Amino acid sequence: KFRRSGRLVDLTNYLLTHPHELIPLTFFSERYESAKSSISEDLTIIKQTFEQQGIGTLLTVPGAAGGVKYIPKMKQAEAEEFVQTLGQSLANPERILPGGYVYLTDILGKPSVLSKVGKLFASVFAEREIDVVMTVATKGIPLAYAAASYLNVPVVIVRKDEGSTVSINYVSGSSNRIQTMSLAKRSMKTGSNVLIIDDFMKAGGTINGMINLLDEFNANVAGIGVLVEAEGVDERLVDEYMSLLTLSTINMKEKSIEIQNGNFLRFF
Amino acid sequence: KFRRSGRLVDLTNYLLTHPHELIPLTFFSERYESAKSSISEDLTIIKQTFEQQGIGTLLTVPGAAGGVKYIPKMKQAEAEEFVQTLGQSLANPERILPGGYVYLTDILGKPSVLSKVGKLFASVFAEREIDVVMTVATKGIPLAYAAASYLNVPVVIVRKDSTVSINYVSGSSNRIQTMSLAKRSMKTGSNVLIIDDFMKAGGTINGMINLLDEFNANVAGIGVLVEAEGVDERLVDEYMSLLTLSTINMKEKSIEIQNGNFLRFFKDN
Ligand SMILES: O=P(O)(O)OC[C@H]1C[C@H](OP(=O)(O)OP(=O)(O)O)[C@@H](O)[C@H]1O
Ligand SMILES: O=P(O)(O)OC[C@H]1C[C@H](OP(=O)(O)OP(=O)(O)O)[C@@H](O)[C@H]1O
Repeated sequence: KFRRSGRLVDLTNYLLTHPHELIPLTFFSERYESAKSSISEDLTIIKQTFEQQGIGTLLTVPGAAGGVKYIPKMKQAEAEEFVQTLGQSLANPERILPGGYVYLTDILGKPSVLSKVGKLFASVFAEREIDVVMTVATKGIPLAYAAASYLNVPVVIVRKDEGSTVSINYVSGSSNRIQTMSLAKRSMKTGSNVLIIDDFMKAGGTINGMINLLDEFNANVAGIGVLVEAEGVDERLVDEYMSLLTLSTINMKEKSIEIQNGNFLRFF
Repeated sequence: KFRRSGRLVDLTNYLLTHPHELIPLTFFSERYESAKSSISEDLTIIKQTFEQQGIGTLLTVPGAAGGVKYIPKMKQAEAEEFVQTLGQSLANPERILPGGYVYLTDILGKPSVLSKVGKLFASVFAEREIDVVMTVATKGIPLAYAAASYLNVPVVIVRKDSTVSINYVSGSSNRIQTMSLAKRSMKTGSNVLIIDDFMKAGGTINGMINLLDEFNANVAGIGVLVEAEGVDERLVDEYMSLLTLSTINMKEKSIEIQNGNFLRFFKDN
């Protein structure tokens, strides 16, 4: 039958494991063998706690098609504190790599770090219509998956090497050599709304390549998120995008590195 | 502060997002401004609900400096059901391609699937000592992360391109490849859960195991989503598989999928 206590625990779990899914009140009412109106009072308690604790919000549709949807959201204050902490650990001279690159590998491997970044991306882009999260192998993948797990959409990975395939030449900052990115035609429907995620935007050719690839699929750019941007990305290369951090100054020989907030506050 | 109701909700959230961490009772007492004995009653309700709903195990560690640890677990019944359903999705004729053969890419990218497989892997290897999850680029990276997030460990991604390199041969290829890992990317002595999406002939996983030897690392376990039939002498190291793939077109427009060996990992010797 479920006591009120067990009901709150189970509902909390159920909502948290089914983010961005509209769940009919009748599903819970049958699950708990309780009246829908009692479920709604339970949802009011979870909503309040979710909001007070910075977990997210519950959106409800009343009436005959009645249902509830859990939206992961991050409060501005948590976002700023988290990005600040991340930037401070990035501001380490030992992470400087040749070519104005920054060592992110340890950071991109940690579960706690990834889930906060994923959540921040899902929070900012929560209201966009997004069908799919896309990135290019290899380093962006963890970020793209983390974001996708909160938005509850597929992650699509563009390859650097099946079935029929769409291909796009592009240049990345790591070599003036022309590279090719490709995605199988079945990997994505025409007209998909696509969130592009990546770890580091240096000169913007990679994200621009992904934008050109979507153009071939007749898919739409719903949004763009990167963990770190270098200063001075050509605006023609990349449209609107959100960055968490800015690599504002780097110098291998001086072994000097400076990092600032990205533009993420514009999105709050 | 918190009414008790909000406390049950927040606590549930906190445990779920902090799997495989010992959380001292004092942490919760201070967080909710409530007595430890009141928190213990809440945790008893969560523990009982977590078990009945197949969410996992809430472990109590007794003592003045004790607390609780939430362990994600999946019941055998759900694992069996999940693997059957997944196997049936895999058998869809529309996944047959000329050449390579079976399109698995959407499955490897779907969060509902990834969350389930990750939890299954985490539940089976829950009691092993695991410092890190390891995989090779590219398609199975999300899977590695899903498993790692329930186990609460970092993921290390081996690259196909000081750095440690070893040669090996791939089942979906006909040439010697190289896999590599920076020494600064993984600690020596680590206990390692290797995760792989599709094991053909076993060269990749054996490459990984060889790599681990250069770091004096231990193979704590191996999980693969799908294995091809015909691992004769297989590979030196036991692994768990969910599904087995064979005859990729007989009669016409058909694919043969069977359950893997995962059930061995749910029973006692
Ligand atoms: O000048 P740009 O086009 O901005 O190039 C920046 C690179 C860096 C990043 O590394 P990954 O490709 O994620 O990782 P790896 O190259 O190691 O696979 C990739 O996504 C490109 O965006
Ligand atoms: O077991 P083997 O005999 O080595 O052959 C199977 C290979 C193929 C597969 O490559 P992926 O990394 O999944 O392919 P991609 O790089 O396209 O993701 C990987 O899982 C290896 O197990």
